[PDB]
Amino acid sequence: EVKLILYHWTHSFSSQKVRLVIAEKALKCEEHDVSLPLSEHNEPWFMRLNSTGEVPVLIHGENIICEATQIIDYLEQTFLDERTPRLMPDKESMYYPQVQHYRELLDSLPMDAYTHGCILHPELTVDSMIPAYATTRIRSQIGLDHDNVKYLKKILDELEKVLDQVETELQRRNEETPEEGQQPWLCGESFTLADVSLAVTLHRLKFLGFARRNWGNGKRPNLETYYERVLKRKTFNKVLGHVNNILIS
Amino acid sequence: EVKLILYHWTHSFSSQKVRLVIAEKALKCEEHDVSLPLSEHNEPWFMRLNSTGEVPVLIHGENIICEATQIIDYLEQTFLDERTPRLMPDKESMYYPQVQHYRELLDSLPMDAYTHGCILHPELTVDSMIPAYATTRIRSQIGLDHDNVKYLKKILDELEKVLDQVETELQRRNEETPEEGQQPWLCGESFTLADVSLAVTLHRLKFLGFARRNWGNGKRPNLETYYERVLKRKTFNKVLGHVNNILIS
Repeated sequence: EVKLILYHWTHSFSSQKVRLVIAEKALKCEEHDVSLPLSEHNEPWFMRLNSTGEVPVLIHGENIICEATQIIDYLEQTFLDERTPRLMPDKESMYYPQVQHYRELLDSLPMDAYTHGCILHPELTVDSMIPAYATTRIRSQIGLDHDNVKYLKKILDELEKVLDQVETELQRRNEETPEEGQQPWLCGESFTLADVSLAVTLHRLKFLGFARRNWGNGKRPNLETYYERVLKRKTFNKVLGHVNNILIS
Repeated sequence: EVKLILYHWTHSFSSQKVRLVIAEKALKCEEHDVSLPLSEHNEPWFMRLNSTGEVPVLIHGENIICEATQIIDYLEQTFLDERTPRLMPDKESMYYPQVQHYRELLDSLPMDAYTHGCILHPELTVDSMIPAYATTRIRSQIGLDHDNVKYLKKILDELEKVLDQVETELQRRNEETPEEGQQPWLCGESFTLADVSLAVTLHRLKFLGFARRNWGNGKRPNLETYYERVLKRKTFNKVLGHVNNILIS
């Protein structure tokens, strides 16, 4: 009876993780996309999301939670009905710290800096989905927050190190799993918060053109298979199916 | 036409400052007291507000702001119509840094620790408005977050140092102002955010019984006069008139 209310930007990275957790836990929520199709500067969503997509908020009766991570933790702590799926093993579980490891590993990536650099240095991307004139608009507003190419190759190399860990664990998952069985996700048989972080963060790289550089075409094949699997997951397609199409707003 | 929506706890200290700023700036807002009269443990509001009153949230079209200070700053930055009163002098004003000084000075006081200590050590209070059995309930839930008396006399002495600065500035204000004229507030003729912090924070001390110790009865007479003035201010009485009566909820 107590309502579950959420305010957010449909295309905000933070919002996407939260909205996917709600769908995974089969929770009834009253979502409110406060984002508008056209900005004051007459701009669409794919022209604005740098730091302008900031922090959502969740309202559950007497509780008010804001940031993405803090909202997800609240949902996991609160809705404990037997019918509600758990996205984290028990707190005292043998397998718990491994899940929280990959979760914090992915949640620490500077996604705003990756978005900041894509629009500013397209040459480092492949098949970017942002129009090229976005690089023309943001750079005309000029006359670590700056456009140091070395700084991007640095964190992009840092990203490859993180994905090397993921490819390894997925490889570990692949060998342990018999074929014709139920293929596991990142940490185990079940879909966890680490998977929520992975699905959403890999989908953002595909939007920014940082996908061909990191997986596919022979590189990190287990990561490619993982990403092609979440795309078909029904909870992921319903909540994030169109968040990369620049034709919907 | 764009609506102004707020979620909060009526008795939360943070919420009170925000709601007083809205009233001072004559802003039309859609306030939503999410606090309930009776807790899950069958408790009223005056039994719960330690850290359970946490952070409000403001929703203005595409913007989502959370903490109290950040909300107040947003309101000051946004609503600039000539008819909207300003609670801060211009950013490049000669008198600006003095206002921001007293504001940050008051906003840094550990109000949650003062509330925490009152219920835990009534002996250090005078005319506390919390029922005495609140000390009986919270201490029965046991079997810096702890109940070190020296730690409270420490920060209470720190509080007196802050109020000594306020009494001095109000004294300075008194001497400069001719009698029969318009009596000024803390920083000047106009009601500022520093006054919003002062009015709400002094009203909380009166609720916790830390008023007789700090002003009145001959002590800090300018502070006593200030507090008796805000009580009659129509914007203050409409928004905070009943927030100390334990009979309303």
